[PDB]
Amino acid sequence: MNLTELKNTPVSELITLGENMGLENLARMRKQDIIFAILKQHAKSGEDIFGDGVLEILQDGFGFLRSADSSYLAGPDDIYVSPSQIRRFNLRTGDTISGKIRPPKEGERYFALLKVNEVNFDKPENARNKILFENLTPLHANSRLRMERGNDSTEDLTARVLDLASPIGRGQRGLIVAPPKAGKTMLLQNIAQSIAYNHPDCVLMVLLIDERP
Amino acid sequence: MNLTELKNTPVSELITLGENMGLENLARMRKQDIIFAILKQHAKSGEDIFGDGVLEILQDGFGFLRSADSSYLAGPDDIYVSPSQIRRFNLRTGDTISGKIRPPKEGERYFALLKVNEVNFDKPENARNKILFENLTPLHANSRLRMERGNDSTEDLTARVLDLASPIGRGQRGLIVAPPKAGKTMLLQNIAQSIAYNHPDCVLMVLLIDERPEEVTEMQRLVKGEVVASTFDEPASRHVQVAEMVIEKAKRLVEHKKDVIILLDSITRLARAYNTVVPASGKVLTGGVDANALHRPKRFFGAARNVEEGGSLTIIATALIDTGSKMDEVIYEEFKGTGNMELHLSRKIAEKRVFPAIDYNRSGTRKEELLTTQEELQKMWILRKIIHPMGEIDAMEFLINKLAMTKTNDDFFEMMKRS
Amino acid sequence: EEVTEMQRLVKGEVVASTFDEPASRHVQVAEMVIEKAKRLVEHKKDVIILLDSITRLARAYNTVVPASGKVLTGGVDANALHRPKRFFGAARNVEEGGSLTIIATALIDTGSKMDEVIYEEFKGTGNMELHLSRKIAEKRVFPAIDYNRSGTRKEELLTTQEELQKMWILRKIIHPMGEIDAMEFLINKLAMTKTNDDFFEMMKRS
Ligand SMILES: Nc1ncnc2c1ncn2[C@@H]1O[C@H](COP(=O)(O)OP(=O)(O)O)[C@@H](O)[C@H]1O
Ligand SMILES: Nc1ncnc2c1ncn2[C@@H]1O[C@H](COP(=O)(O)OP(=O)(O)O)[C@@H](O)[C@H]1O
Ligand SMILES: [Mg+2]
Ligand SMILES: [Mg+2]
Repeated sequence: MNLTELKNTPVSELITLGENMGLENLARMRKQDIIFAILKQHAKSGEDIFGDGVLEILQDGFGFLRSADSSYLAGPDDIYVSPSQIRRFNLRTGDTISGKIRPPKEGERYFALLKVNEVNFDKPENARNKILFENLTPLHANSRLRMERGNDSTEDLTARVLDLASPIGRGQRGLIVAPPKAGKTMLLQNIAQSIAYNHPDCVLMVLLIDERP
Repeated sequence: MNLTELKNTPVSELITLGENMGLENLARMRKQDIIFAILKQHAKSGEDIFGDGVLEILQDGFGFLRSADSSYLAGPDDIYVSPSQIRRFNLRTGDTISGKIRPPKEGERYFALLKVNEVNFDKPENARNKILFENLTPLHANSRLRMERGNDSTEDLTARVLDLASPIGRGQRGLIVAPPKAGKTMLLQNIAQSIAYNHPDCVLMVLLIDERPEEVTEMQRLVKGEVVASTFDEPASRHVQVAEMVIEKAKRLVEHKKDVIILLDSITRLARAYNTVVPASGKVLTGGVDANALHRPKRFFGAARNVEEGGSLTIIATALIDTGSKMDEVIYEEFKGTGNMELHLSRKIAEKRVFPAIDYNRSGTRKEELLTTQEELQKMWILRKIIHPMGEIDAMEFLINKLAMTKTNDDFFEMMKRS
Repeated sequence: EEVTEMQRLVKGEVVASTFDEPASRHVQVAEMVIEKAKRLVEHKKDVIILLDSITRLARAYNTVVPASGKVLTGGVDANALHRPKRFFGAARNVEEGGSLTIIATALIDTGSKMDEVIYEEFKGTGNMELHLSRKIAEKRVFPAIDYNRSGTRKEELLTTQEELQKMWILRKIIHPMGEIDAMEFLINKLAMTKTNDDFFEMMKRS
C-alpha cells in the first residue's frame, strides 16, 4: 500500500507477498520490476497507494520522483509528475515529495502523482515560502561537533586523534588528503559512527563514487 | 543416444560408430556435421535421444542450446527451443537445460527440445523460484582458499608465494598485472591446479580470449575443469558472444548456492573485442576507445560478488601492460581501482630467470582480516616489514631461498620469528 | 473449379461468372448483386459483399460501353470507369438502419498498364486499405500483409478506448521494422498466444 515500506522489505519476502496476491513468475526478475508488478496488481483493487521520494526535473520540463533506496536509479517504479503540478507547487531538484499516486493509465509506463500532502517533511504551503539556499549568508563554523566517543571505549584511537589534530564543526568545508592504502575507507566509517551517536539529530548522508559493490 | 557422451568420444571412434550404423563418407567432414548425421540416422530407428547444453536467447525471441564442448560455437547439432517453452519455464541466457530432443522435421535444420526434465542440475519447478542474481546482496570475501599444495611438494614455489603475497578468497574480484613474457600463462595454470585439488567442490571455469589453438589444447589437458576459449582467427563478435556466455552461466550457478571461480584472460583482449563490436557514437576519446565501449567489460568484471544468502563468484583476470600499444594502456588505467587484490608482475625479475616474477611490494589485498586468521595475519605483517626496504628484485631471491629449504609456509613463518 | 470450391467453402450466397462467358454477362451479374443488396438494406438488413475483382470488373465495363470518340491513356475511357465507381461507392452505413459492406480486391504488378490506371483512380476511394506484398509470399510466410502500408480510417468508432491504445503501441514498434521482418516478428508472437488479448498484454511487458 505504501511505496517506501515496500522497497525496504527483503526480496525473499517480496516474492511471497506477490504470489498470494495473484501474480506469477516474480522470482526470476529484477526487484524493481517486482515492485511495479505488485503495485499494478494492487491498483486493480481500487485501494489508494502512497508514494514518496526525491523529486528531480529533467531538461524537457517533466520530472520523476526518484527513490534514495535504489541510489536514485531510474526504474519502472519511479513516480511521474506532470509539469502542471510544478506551477501549483514550486519544486526544484532535491526536495522530497510525498503523497498519493494514481494507477498508470494505458500508454504510460510510470505512476502519476495524484495529491501531495507532505513537502520536505512539512506542509506544502509552508514550503512555498522558504528562502532559497543561494540567498542565505554563509558564516564560519561555530558549533563544535564532539567526535570523541566515551561509552564505546574502543581500542581505536582515531576519534580521539581527530579531535586533537583538527576539530570538526557544523558547516565545515574540509577535505581529506589520503594516499592509496592508507585507511581512507575506515577513516570515514569511524567519523560516521560518532556523528550517528553524538549528534543523532544531524542528518548524515554518505556519497560514494566509483566504489566496489 | 545421449548427446553429451557422443561429443566426448574421440573423432576416430566417431567415424567407426557411424560406419556400422549405415552412414557413409563421414571421414572427410567436420566433427560437428558427423554428430548431426549420426543423430539423424539414429532418429529413424525411433529411439529417444537425450540432449543437454547451455541455453541462450537470441534477439528475435527464439534460442538455441549451445554446447560447452565446442566453446559455444554455432553448429548444425545445436538444439533449437521454441519461444513457447520459454513462457512455460522461465529461462535466460546461461542456464543449463537437459531433456529429450525430437528429430527435426522437414524444413528445419536443428533439433527441437521435446521435454525438459533437468534445469541447472535441479528440478525445473524448483529453478523457477530461484531469486535473481542482481537482487542478491554482495559482501566481502570471508572464505579462505588455500592455494598452497603440500602433497605435490613440487619444485615450483608459485603457490607458496601467492598465499604470502596476496591471499585469495571466495568472491574476490582481483586482477593480475602481467607484462608480456613474464610467465602469465603458467601463473594461471598453477592456480587452476590448486583449485581443482584443494577445493574440488568449487566449480572452476577458464575463459581465454585471442589465444593460439595450441595454447587452448594445453590448457584443457592441464586444467581439471571446464575450459572454453576463442581463437584469434575467429571474429571479434565471437569473442563477445563467448564472454557473455561464461558470465551468464556462472550467475545461474551462483543462484543455486554454488561457488564459481572464473579465470579471465585477458581484460585487455576482452576490451579489444568489445570496443570493435559496439557501434561508434560519433565521439572518439583518447586511444580510440569510446566511453560506452568499456562499459561492457566493467559489467563483466564487476559481477564477482560474495552472496550473503549462499555461494560466491570469484573472477581472476589478467592485465597486459608495456605492450607498446596506447589502447592497452588506457584500458588498464580505468581498471586500476576496480579490484579487491592486485598482483603485479615485473619483467625485470623474469629477465633474471627467477620465478615467479611477482612484485611483493606492489602486490596486496583488501580486507585480508576476514580471509586469514588472527595468528596468520600478524605473521604476514612481520614479513612485509622486512621486505619493504628491499627492492622489488632482491625481495624474490631472498624469499625463494627461504621457502626452498622449508616444507610448508608454517615452517617458513616460525623461521622468521627467530630473527 | 474456383467457383465450385468457393460455393462449398463459403456458407452463404455465392454468384460468379466464368471467363468463357461474354463481357456483357459480367456486367449483367455485377449490377444484379448490388441492386439486390440495396433492396435488402432498405429492409433494415446488413449485407456484406466480397468483390473480386475491381480490375476484372472494370475490364468488362470498359469493353461493354461504346466508344465516345476519345481514348485516354491505357485505352480506358473516362465514362468507362464511371460504372465501377457507382458500384464501389454504394457501400454505406445507413443511419436509419442496416448497412452495406463491400470488400474488393485490386490487382497490381500484373504486367498490364491498363490494370495500373484502374488502380490509381481507386486509391483514395476506400475506407480501409489492405496491401499485400509478393516478396513476403516468396518467403513462405502467410498472410503476406504489409502492416505498415495497411490501415483504416475512423478506427475510434469501431474499436474501444482500451483496444485502440494497444493497437497504437503495436504500430509504434512495427514502423521502424521493414515490411518483411514485421510479419515473422508478429507471427511468432501470435503463434504462442491464444487470443489477441493475450498478445496485447504480452507487449505491455516491454
Ligand atoms: N583505525 C585503524 N586501526 C587499525 N587498522 C586500520 C585502521 N584504519 C585502517 N586500517 C587498516 O587498513 C587496511 C584497509 O585500508 P584501506 O581502507 O583499503 O585504505 P585506503 O582506503 O587508503 O585504500 C585494513 O587492513 C586495516 O587493518
Ligand atoms: N613458475 C615458473 N617456474 C619456472 N619457469 C617459469 C615459471 N613460469 C613461467 N616460466 C618460464 O616462462 C616461460 C613462458 O612464459 P610465458 O608464459 O610465455 O609468459 P607470458 O604468459 O607473460 O607471455 C617458460 O619458458 C618458462 O620457463
Ligand atoms: Mg577506499
Ligand atoms: Mg600468454
